[PDB]
Amino acid sequence: TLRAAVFDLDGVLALPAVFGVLGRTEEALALPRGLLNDAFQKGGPEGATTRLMKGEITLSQWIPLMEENCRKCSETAKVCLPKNFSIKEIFDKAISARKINRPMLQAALMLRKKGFTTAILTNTWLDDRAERDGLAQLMCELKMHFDFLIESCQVGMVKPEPQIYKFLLDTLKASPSEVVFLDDIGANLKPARDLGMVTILVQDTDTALKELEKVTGIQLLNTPAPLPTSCNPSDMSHGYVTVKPRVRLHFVELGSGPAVCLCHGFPESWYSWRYQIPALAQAGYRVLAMDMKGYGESSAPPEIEEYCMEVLCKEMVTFLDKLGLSQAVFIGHDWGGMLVWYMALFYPERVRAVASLNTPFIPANPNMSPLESIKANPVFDYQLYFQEPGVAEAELEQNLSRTFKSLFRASDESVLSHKVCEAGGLFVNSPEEPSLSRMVTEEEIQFYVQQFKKSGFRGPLNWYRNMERNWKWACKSLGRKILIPALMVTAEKDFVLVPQMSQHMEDWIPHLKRGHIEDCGHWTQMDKPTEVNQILIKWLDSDARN
Ligand SMILES: CC1(C)[C@@H](O[C@H]2O[C@H](CO)[C@@H](O)[C@H](O)[C@@H]2O)CC[C@]2(C)[C@H]3C(=O)C=C4[C@H]5C[C@@](C)(CNC(=O)NCC6CCOCC6)CC[C@]5(C)CC[C@@]4(C)[C@]3(C)CC[C@@H]12
Ligand SMILES: [Mg+2]
Repeated sequence: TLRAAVFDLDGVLALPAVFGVLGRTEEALALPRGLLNDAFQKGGPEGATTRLMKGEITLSQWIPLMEENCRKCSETAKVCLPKNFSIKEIFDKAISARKINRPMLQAALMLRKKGFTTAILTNTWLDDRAERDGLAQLMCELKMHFDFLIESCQVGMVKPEPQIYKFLLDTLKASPSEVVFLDDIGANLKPARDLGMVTILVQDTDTALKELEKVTGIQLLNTPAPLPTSCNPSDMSHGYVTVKPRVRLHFVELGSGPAVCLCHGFPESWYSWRYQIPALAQAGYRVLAMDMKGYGESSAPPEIEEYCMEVLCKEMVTFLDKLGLSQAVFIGHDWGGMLVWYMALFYPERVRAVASLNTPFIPANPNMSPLESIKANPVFDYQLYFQEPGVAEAELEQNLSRTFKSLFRASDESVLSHKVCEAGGLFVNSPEEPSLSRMVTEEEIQFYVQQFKKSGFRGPLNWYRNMERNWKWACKSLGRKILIPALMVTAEKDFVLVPQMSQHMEDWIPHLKRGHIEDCGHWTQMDKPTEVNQILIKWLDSDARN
């Protein structure tokens, strides 16, 4: 019968209960028990805290009014107050001490995944403190995981007045019988019970989740760790920068702080960072996920020379210039990783830090040319198959769904065959209708299909068709070293970019930091998104934030 779940903020989704600081303060100050509690609610409906919770006055207006109530309550009890006694100090400490109750949030997220309409209903205030930013970030991180956020000070009503419960029901578009409400204050549950809604008194989280488990018939406690938050493309800010007369770069932007530019590889998208973008922004960074030249909404000129590393790096610099960014952290994967290494070698002043996933830094060989080596090692036969313009394009564009369902697979799910050139292509003995890998949903696959409908594989494959050009350019840097903060991350089950091709990188990057991910294939971002986020946020906070 249940179809919606409503969660209180203080003491339910956030701990410790800021309301509970009043008790701990009395004890720590040797004050009469409940003295600070009575000052908080002195007056009831006609009181200052109700005017605060209703939006009639701001928090900074209310602070001097609570102090007066504290002095009038200490008078009737015949007790003096301390000297440094400061309501602002106490509430500042309490608000910043309050953190998200992760197991409770997980239960709500899980209920939303199974089709529940979730919402937050809380008695809160208009925060105009000098430190209001702290609570703003907390509410932002919580907001995105719920369908509705009902704040008392924004609707002019407070719990337990039954009008706010009637307001929640009209917002939910549900009857009381199909709604469960959780709160840490029993008074706030009676009106709800009176309307007939399922109610849960939240004292300890595990017991409440056990009750919620029973009424919903859905496992919420001890459930597996969920994947990090992903992106909905239509919920993102989309940015467009013309770096050149007929070349425009498209990117997705999220968060504030130092700029972090994410560069995907072949044949991918900004969407390949869907599991990193929210996490990195949440960690205190301004994330710019890019559609690399030739991909998605970025321009895809047909000329091969438009995709040599020198031109791509130049354009990334112009991208920073047009955006007003003097520096950015560059994080790349696969071909994007190759791009960021040479960004650090040719434009160090514009690179705050550089990190690569899977892609090692191998200095060019001034003797042998890349075309000689790709033939001297038949393992790179597919790169020879990619050379002839139009050939690989036809195979990859023939059935886009089949293409990405065949490529985006874990290391235990390989469905592709062998030498590619003299076989006929990449999909010669390959399923025409491959099964769905466990790393991706059918919807995520269809997003890639729709992106690559715009320009096809000409631009992306052109990245492979400047071997000699890039080699001559790279040889100009053979005397340099990378001395800015750098991070290399290797994946064990990556068979195209094996972790041993990175073993000599310290020769050219002495202070290079490393990270390793076990049981991880080539598509690192979606294979092990949780581990990637930890390795990157740890390195950013230690080497990029300064
Ligand atoms: C021969 C094997 C099987 C492999 O051989 C090992 O395979 C097993 C390992 O356990 C053992 O059984 C075996 O004995 C041996 O050890 C070597 C790699 C391999 C030959 C492999 C490859 O190289 C590339 C790709 C893929 C490459 C990507 C993901 C694009 N990314 C890159 O271009 N990145 C390198 C550049 C980035 C940085 O800038 C410069 C370099 C696009 C899709 C696809 C073409 C899709 C097809 C594959 C998976 C491809 C052709 C499939 C075939 C396979
Ligand atoms: Mg509460």
